[PDB]
Order: sequence, then structure tokens, then C-alpha cells
Amino acid sequence: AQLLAANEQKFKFDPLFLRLFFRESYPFTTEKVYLSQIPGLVNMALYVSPIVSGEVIRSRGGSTSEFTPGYVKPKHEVNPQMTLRRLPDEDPQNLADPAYRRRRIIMQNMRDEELAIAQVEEMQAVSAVLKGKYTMTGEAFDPVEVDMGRSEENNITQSGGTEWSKRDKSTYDPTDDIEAYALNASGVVNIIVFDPKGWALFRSFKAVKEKLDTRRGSNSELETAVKDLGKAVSYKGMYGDVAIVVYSGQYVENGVKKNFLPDNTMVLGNTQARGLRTYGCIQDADAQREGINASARYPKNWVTTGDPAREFTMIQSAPLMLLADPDEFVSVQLA
Amino acid sequence: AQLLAANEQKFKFDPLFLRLFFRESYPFTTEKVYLSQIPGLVNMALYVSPIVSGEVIRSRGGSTSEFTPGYVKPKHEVNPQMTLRRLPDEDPQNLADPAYRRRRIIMQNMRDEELAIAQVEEMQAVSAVLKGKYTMTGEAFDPVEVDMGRSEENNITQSGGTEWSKRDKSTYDPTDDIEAYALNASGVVNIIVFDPKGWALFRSFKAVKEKLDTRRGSNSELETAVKDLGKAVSYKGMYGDVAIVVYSGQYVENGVKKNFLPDNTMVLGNTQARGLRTYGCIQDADAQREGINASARYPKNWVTTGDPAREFTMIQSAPLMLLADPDEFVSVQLA
Amino acid sequence: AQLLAANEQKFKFDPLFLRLFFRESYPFTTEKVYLSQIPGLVNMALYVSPIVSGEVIRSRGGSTSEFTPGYVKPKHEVNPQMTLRRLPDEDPQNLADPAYRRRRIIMQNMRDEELAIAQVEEMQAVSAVLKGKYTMTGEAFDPVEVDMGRSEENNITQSGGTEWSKRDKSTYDPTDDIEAYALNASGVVNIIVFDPKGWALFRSFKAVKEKLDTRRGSNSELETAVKDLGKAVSYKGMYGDVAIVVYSGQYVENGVKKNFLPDNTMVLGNTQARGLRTYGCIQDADAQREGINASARYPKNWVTTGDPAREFTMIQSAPLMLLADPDEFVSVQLA
Amino acid sequence: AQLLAANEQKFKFDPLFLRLFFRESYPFTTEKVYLSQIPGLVNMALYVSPIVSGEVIRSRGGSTSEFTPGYVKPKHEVNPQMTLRRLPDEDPQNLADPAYRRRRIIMQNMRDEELAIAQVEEMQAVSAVLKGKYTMTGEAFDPVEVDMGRSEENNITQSGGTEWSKRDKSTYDPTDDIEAYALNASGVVNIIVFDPKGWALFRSFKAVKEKLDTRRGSNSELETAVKDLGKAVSYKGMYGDVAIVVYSGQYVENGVKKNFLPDNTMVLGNTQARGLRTYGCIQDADAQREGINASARYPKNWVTTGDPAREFTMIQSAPLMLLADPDEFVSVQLA
Repeated sequence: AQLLAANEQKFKFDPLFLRLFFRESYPFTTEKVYLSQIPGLVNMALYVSPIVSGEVIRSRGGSTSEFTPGYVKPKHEVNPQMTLRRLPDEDPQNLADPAYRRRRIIMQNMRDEELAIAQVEEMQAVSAVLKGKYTMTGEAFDPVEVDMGRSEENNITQSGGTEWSKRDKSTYDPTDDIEAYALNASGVVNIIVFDPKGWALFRSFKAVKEKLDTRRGSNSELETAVKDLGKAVSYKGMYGDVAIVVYSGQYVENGVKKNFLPDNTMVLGNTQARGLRTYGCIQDADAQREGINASARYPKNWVTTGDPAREFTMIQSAPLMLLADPDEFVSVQLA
Repeated sequence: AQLLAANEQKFKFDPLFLRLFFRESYPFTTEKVYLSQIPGLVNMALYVSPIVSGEVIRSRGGSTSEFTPGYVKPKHEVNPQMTLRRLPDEDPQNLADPAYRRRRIIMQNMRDEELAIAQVEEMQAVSAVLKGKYTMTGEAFDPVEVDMGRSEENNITQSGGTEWSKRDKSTYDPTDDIEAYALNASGVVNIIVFDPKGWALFRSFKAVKEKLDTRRGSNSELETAVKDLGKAVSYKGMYGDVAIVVYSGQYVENGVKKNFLPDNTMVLGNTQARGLRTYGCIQDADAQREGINASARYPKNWVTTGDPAREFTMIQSAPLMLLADPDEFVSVQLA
Repeated sequence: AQLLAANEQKFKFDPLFLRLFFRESYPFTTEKVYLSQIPGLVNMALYVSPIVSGEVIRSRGGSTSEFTPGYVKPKHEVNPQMTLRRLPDEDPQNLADPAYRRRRIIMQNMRDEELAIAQVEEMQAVSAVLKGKYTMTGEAFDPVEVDMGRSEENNITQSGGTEWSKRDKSTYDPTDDIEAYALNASGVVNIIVFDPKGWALFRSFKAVKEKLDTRRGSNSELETAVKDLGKAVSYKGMYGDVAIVVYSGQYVENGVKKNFLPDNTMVLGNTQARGLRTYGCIQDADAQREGINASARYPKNWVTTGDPAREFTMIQSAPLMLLADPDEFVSVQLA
Repeated sequence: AQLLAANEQKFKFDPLFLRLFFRESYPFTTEKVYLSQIPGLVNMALYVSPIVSGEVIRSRGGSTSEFTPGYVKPKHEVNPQMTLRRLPDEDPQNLADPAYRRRRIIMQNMRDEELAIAQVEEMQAVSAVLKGKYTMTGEAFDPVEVDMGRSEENNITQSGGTEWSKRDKSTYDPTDDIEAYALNASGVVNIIVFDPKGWALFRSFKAVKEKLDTRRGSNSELETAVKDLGKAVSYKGMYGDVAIVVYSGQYVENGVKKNFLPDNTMVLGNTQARGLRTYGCIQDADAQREGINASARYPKNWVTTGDPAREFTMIQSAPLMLLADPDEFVSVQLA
């Protein structure tokens, strides 16, 4: 089999949601997840007298600090009969050799599984911060639930009483509503991510159009993040002070492609949230043997024999995408 | 006779279907096509507990997996009498040289080849997503049928009771019908590309002409494909949760021109639908001598004697365009 | 006289009707034009057996292929007695040199004369696409008609029925007319070039002025060439998916300026429509000595004797501007 | 322990007040602070005939001097159970070394307290321009009052018969009121920074927005100073010759957050009001041995034994934020 040095990818293609909010990462050197080792938040400076005395600042993790990592393994085989993807500038001559055949099919595999698992971290992250509730299920795996701690005030539903659809599209101005929903944000909002369907009814108001900024985009280096993964990510401009973005992310279910977000559901928050990327240990003999259990991903390959006389490649991971303050976002359930 | 390295075209102008749905390309080293050897989709990551070895991710093959490749292979003469388009001020002195003249004309002939063989791919693709049913038959070749796997739910007719022509252009709203049609689409729908005439009656609906968003700065990099194929693709604007495109493309048979699409039709579809570009082996006696059996196209310069004492240039290929999920679209014929 | 190589102009300033639609040039070595010699159209494909050899495909499509090239030859004398535009700070004493001044005026004489033949090409193009016929008559030259093949269903007059004049400029939407004239286009329309006063009444329409996307630097790249020769061409901007421009240039007759277009006229065209820049031959024995019988423009310098005791400079060329499709554009007589 | 020179911070993160009002800094070489040692302001010329030497100008400044600064001092442990944040593209090979990990942890700590220290002089300035009174209290602190010399008209609250909340939200013009507030400013008013909840009331008047120039780019230098504080500060627009800022930064007490400003409050001043940044001696026996008694901050690292057997990192300073003219700002408590 190919050795562990066969990890030559160094590509950062996380679709817009591991990049805007959870920029950091905290691998663990323990099987569970403890918030005690999390640095947490800074505190005051505590006015005190001169050198007469002095006391130590000690940072707690709160009360609940136990979590179960979302450990998972995708498996692939290296059957040297699979049809190779017709990449451009690819000579069939140096493809006839089975040596290149194998080393390319294994790598194409490698990519498709981190793509799948990356879809998975994004799915769990959006599940966590879409309403503050979060869950962990799967066949051949015990069901697990996790409470982020979101306040009831940050899950407003538009359907109740005053919707957005049955108002006048020419006079009803949504600045009042967006400000009334951004006041209870525990922080000034600057990212106003929309959904492909919900954006239409929001933009339908003509009062929106004129005030909208569209001159090339003038927010920040966020444009660089947007134009890279521009397929499911669309950028319009400025709402006068804040960024207007529509996310149309997709994930592959058993056999159906499904949107990342429910249609008429909006997210409101900051561009600099504090989001956790905790990981569990790599519960296997070899990684412990090289002591690399504290990592995001683990590739490894072998040839197993006897009943399955075939060769297999694994990726192991254990995410628990987490947010420090669930209340720096509000979920608008539009209708 | 000129060598096999006379294939310098680098023209990537597939007309709107190989580039939007059929981004996935696959040659074979075998005569026929075997559906089992396509890697297929990648499922989510389905979760497993870290106590048991996981389940092997395998591409599940369908009931029918063996079809007949679409061998098509035209040629042309290279009589050094053909006129030349005047390249701008590249030393017209060499135009007198027949050696440079034939060398110039061969690229033009091969470009004619490429544009001619592009059309068979797109007429196969349009048949695929208009019916999921495909017939490849012609003179000096046996009839061939490919049943892609479409269901009847994706071929509903506007003539089934109430028709848009048999409605009111002023008060009736066709949107509800649009979501009704997209219901049995087996996934996300964001392109409902119309016919050149099939939209003129659609736009007559009053609700349409304000609900459509004709403003620029539209959905995504999608519109760049419009700037490439600017001869037959118009982008009418945004319809909310879906884009609107009108395609007036035409293919040219022996002497006359014909539209690709019927007069009143539309398709319920996704921009992420995966399309297969499988290519059969080059059944050329020479080709096997160089191990070039696996490719997309195949040129050759050759000299004929005795009865047709001229020399020719040849292009051979075998497109058998296929779709992963035929039922991802819904073909509504309008009335 | 001067060397024949003294032709250093290379400052192509074709007035937007040779750089928009007539990018393709086709000089001949035959004194007449043979339209069947131009490649033109080539048909789709055939389904052939992989074994039996396919038949050669020929290049037909043109039946009438005979026309008379547009020969014109202006000329000028070189007497060193004119008044010269004193360029900034280059000639302290060089103005005294007769040869230097002679070469300067010869260069200036050329720079002056190419404008005349540019005007001829421009009127050829506009006479082609404003009414679909062509007439070619000049004193000391025979009259001759050129038939493009334009159908009358591209020469609709707005006066027919209810024109824009007896129409509301605040409530009525002229777009309905726009598609009411764009259906018979044989290709997607994105050029709607207007006349100054013709667009003036068009601009009066309200629906235009809220739909007129005037924002500069549009996604269209035609304006990159527009600012070059902007002396007589404006750029209105976008009208959704289409590009609106106004042209108001004038050709100089023997003593005055004259607008190319009749006041109330407008056009419908596609951004990449194919137009022919075919040129006739140089029926000059002196030119034919060097085998320059196939060229674009031909200079000459030579000293006259006996009756007009002077020195002359010849510029001779035979443009016979043609189109791939005569009915592709639609010319509507505004009202 | 670590050397004192290990002070690799180089970060300028002053929260909107030390970076705009208190640019000048004046450390003290004595334990207490004497206000009378500020440089002060200078008279006109003392016009004099050029025959006799004049009197020497001496600037003293203020009368009261005997103030005493607060002596906060954060101290922290470096217990190597710290789960290090996984730096991107960092090799886990260095993760093995305890020394590298310890150095990383201490550098993370230094940032931790440098965020912990900025807040105290932040609300020092907040209290400075809120009423001009400054009370500093706390356990083991001997609370001290500080009188900056403010008048009462600098603290007018809108509490009369008519308030911004209980009048017309359409016809009332807030200008006359804002100049009524800014007339007694002892200078040109330039900053009208808002508390977001108060701004919610302010923007309710439309007469704001038909004159609100919220163009991107405040003055081309304010954004050069405020973009770094992307979490707490926001810039609205121009009210003509003046700027509008909304600040919602929060200082966190032992367990919860709290906003710096009182909710329905706003303040008026100028961008050039000079503010003192006086600091005091660092009463560290080591500091006297290294001659650094006069400084802003002081790092330290040492290894204790026996009772708290650990090793600790230490910071201590003496902030007594001051403004030259307390009356240069007026505080309106909105209602």
C-alpha cells in the first residue's frame, strides 16, 4: 500500500461556512471533548492596590464541558478497473502504465471523500447555527444530541402576524424589520447572508433597490473568498452598511441533492464570530503508534486478505463544529 | 501526409449542454460501455460508531449497463484550391507557397470537423433531457436505441386539461403550476430554459413581467457562458428561485437549418446535474499501434490512390452521452 | 518617386461597421467575386458504420455567386506649397528642408486619403444593412445592383399601424414592440443601434428610462472599441440582456456632411454576426509585376509629364462588402 | 523563565477612543501623577521692539495635580494542559517539543491579557466623555474620585416637554436640535457617535435619510482607522460636514457582557480634541533595577514554589486616562 506521506493535497476549498465563522481549530488529545481546556473568554482587569497583594485570574469553562466527537470513516477500494476521469492535458501514453493508473485513482478517491466529509462538517455547522439546536444521528451509530445554548429571542419567525409576502412590494420598507431583528444580536451585524428563494421576496421591495450598493463590491477581502467558491455563493453588494450575500450550497444525500438551508430561512450575525472546530482523537492502533491522534483528518491504506482479498483506503475524522456564543446570530423564519 | 501532432485547435466552445450539464468526461479502453465502471456520486458520510469497521462505499450499478457507442467518423478533401481567410498582415508573401497553403487549410478543415462532430453530442444531450429516450440511427449504420431510464412523471403535457394558451394572459399566474411541475423533479430546480417561441407566450403573462428580475449583476458566473455562446442564448433574467434562459440554437443538416427544440417545451432541471461524456474506443487499425485506443477524438492525414487518387483528412469518434439520473429533469411540452 | 514600401499607416480606424460585423476579410486573385469559393456553412454529421468508409462531404450552399467588385482609386499631387500643421517642437530648422516637408505632406496626404475609402466601405455596410439591397454607381463608372437576399419581413415600418409617435411616453412599454420585431430575427438580438433623433423620441418613453441600465463599464466589451472612434458614436448602455447604442456619423459628400441613416430608422443584430470584407483585384500591370494582384490597398507614387506637369500618388482598392446571411438583421423604419 | 525582551506583540487595537482622542502619551517617572507637569498652551507673541530682550515664556497648566492612578495587574498560569489552537499549515513535529508549546502558550497568554488591559482605559475614556466624572472602585483598591472639571450643560438630557421619541417621526428635523446641543461645544463639533439602540430612534426620522449621505468612504481616513475594529465599531455616513459612528463594543464582567455606553445616549465633540495618556511608575524591584519605571506596560515571567507551586506571567500598569478639555464634548441622554 501507499505510505502516509501520500497526503499531497494542500487545498482549502471549504464552502463559505468553515471560512467565515470557524476560522480556527482545536484538535483534542482526548477521546471526548472538554470545554475546560478551551481558553474561553477574557475578563476584566480588576482594579487593585499596589504590590501589597495580588490574585490569580482563573478562566472557567462554565458548567457543561462534556461532548462526544462525531467520529466517522469513509471507505474506498482501489479496483484497477474503474474508469479514470478525463482530465485535460492528460497523456494516455503515460496512463497505460498501471503504476500511474493506481496512484491516480487512489488520489481521485482521496478528493471525493474529503469533499463528502467537508459537506458533513458544513451540514453540522449549519444545523448548529441555523436555530441553535443540533443533533448527531446515523445508522450503526448511537444517536447523540448537543445543545448550543441559543436564546429564545434569536429565533424570530416572520409568519407570525406580520409576514413579508402580503405587504405592499412598493412601499413596505424592510429596513425597520432588519434593524428590529438585528437589535437583539448581541453585537453589530455586518453579514446578512440570504437564501436563493428568500432573497427574491426581500428584494421585491423597490425601496430596497435604490439604496443597494452594487459598485464592484466594497466590503472587504471577503470578495476574494466569494469569487473562489462562486458556484453556490453569490455576492450582490452593500445594504448601505452591511454585506448582502446569497448562499445556494448543496449536499449529496443518499441519492438526491439538497440545499444547505431551508428555503425561507435567513441568518443574521457578525463577520468575526468565535466558532469552535473541535476534533476527537483518532481511535486506531497506527495513529496512536505515531501519536498523531490529535488531527482533523487521517488517511491510511492497506491490502487486506483472506476473505476480502482486496485493498482499501480510509479517512478518519471526528468533528463537533461548535460556537461560543449562539446568541450573536438570529434566525429569521421568513414566509 | 502529416503526423498525428497536427491537432492544434484548443477551442472549448461546446454549445450550452456539454458545458452546463455534461461537465464530466470519460473515455474507455474497451469497445462497449459498462455502466458499472463509472465512479458515480458520493454519499454524505453516513455516520458510524468507532467500534466496527465501516461500510464500503461502492457505486451501485443499474439493471442495464451495456450500450452501443455512437461511432461517427467524417472526413474531407484537402484540394489546394480552397480560398483562405486573410489573416491580418501575417506576410501575405507566403500565401503563394502551396506548402504553407495546405498547412493553413488543414487546420480550417479540422475545425470544420470539430464543429460538425460537436453537434451530434448536443443533439444526443437534448434528446436525453427532453425525453430520457434516445435513438441513434442513420444510413450505413444499424438502428440503435438507448433508454436512459426516464419516468413518465417527467414528460407531462400542458395539453393535459388546461393549457396556458387557454388561459388569461392578464390575471392567471403560472407560478403555482411551476412548483407543481417541480414537485416531481427529484431535486433542486434552478434552470427552466425555454424555447425561442415557447417563452413569448410565457412572457405575455402579466405577473411574469414584473416578477421576473431583468436587472444585471445576475445569479452567478452562469452568464459568462452566454458571452461564449452569444449567438443562440439569451438570459431573460431571474424568476425568483430560478433562472430564465431562452435558447434559439440550430443545427445544419445537408443544406438547410433546423431548431434543436420543439416549438413549445421546457425542462425542470438543476445546474449541478451530473452528465456523462463517455467515448468509445477508436476502431482504427492504425490507432491500436500507438495505444491511443482511449481518447475523445482522433484525426489522421492520409493519401488515397487508384480510383480516388486524392488525399484526405479524417476525424473519428464515438459519443454516447449519458446522464447519471434521467429523472432529475421534467420535460413539459407546452400548449 | 518614393519607394512602394512607404505605406506606414497601420492605424485602422474603421467606423464600427468594419470592426463589429465584418471582422472577416477575403481578398481574391480573380477580377470578379465567386461567393461559392467562400467556405460558408458546413452540415452536421452522419451515423456511419465503423467498418465501411464514409463518403466525402463537399462545400456547397451558394448558388448565385457573381458580383462586380467595388473599384475606387483616389489620387493626389505632392506640390510643396500647402500650409502644414506645426507639430509641437520638432522642426526648428527642418522646416527649411524641401525633401523633409515633401515626405511629411506625402504621409499627411495618405492619412487624409484613407478616410475616403473608409467612407466607401462604411456606406457599403450601411446600404447593406438598412434596406438589404446594394447599389453601386459612380461617374466614369457603370451602375450595378447587388442582391443580398434580404427578405421584406426585416424592413417593417413603425408607421404601419400604431407607431411610437401617437403613443404614450409615460405608460406604454415599447418592449412589446421590441420582441414584436425580434421574433423574425434568425438569431438572438443584442444590437439595437438607433439614430440620434430616432432614439430621442425613444428616450422619451418612461419604461425605457427606468429600464435603461445606463451604468458604465457594462459586461459587454463593445465599448472598448467605441471610445476609440467616439467622435460620432455614443453608447447608451444596457437594456437588460441587450445592448443599446446610438450612431450619428456623417459621410462627407463633395461639399457637405450627410447622415448615413434616414432619421427614423433602427436595426436588430447579433454581436458576432458574420460579414464579408471581400476585396477585388488590382487591375494594374505595374502592380501585377510584383504579384500583388490579391491585396487590400495599393499605393503608388509617380511623376506626371506633358499636360498635367505634376507628380501623383495613387490609392486603388475594390471593396465589395458582403454578408453571410442577408436577413439576419432587421431594419425597422421608426415613427 | 522567559527574558523580558520577549514582548512580540506589535498590535494596535485601541477600541475607538485611545486611537482617536488620546494620541499623545505621557508616562510619569514618579509614583503619583502631578497634573501640573503637562506642557500646556502658548500665548500670542508678546510683541516687542527689537532693541531689548524680552521675558521668557513659561507654560504651567492647571492647578490641581495630586491624582493617583489605578494599578490593575493581570497574572496567569501556563499549566501545560493548554489545548493549543491548531495553527494552519503548522507541522505537528514541533508539537512534540514541550519548549515550543510553552513558548506558544505564553505568547497566546500575552495577547489574552493585552485584550484584558485595553478595556480598563477604554471605559476610562468612556466615563471621561460621558459626564467628565471618574470614580474608580474595587476590592482591595481604596476607591478614588477624579474630577475632570466639567460643567452641567455638557450633560443635558432631552427630558422636556418634547422628546425625539414622542414627536412626529416624519416632519421633525433633528438638525436644529443637534446644533442647539453643539453650540456650547467650545469648538467645532465633528463626532456624533451613536449607541445602536439610540440610533434606532434617531434614524426613525426620515428627514435624516433624505439628507443622510451614507456614501462608502467617510472622509478617506476614518475608515483607515476604524476597519480594524470590525467587531465593535460601524460607520453610517455623512450628515454633511460631520460623520456618524455606531459603537456597540462590550466589556465582559466576571460572567456576562455589558455595553460601554448607556443605552439612549449620544455625545458630541471633535476628532482633534487632545487627550492625555498619563501612566505611572511600575513599582517592581526588578523594574527599578532595569530602569523601566517610566513605561506603559510591563511583562514578567517567573517560577514560584511551595504554596502555589507553578509559574506565572505578569502584567501591571497605571492608567489615568485624561482629556485636556473636558468641556469639549457634550453628552445628550436621549429619551
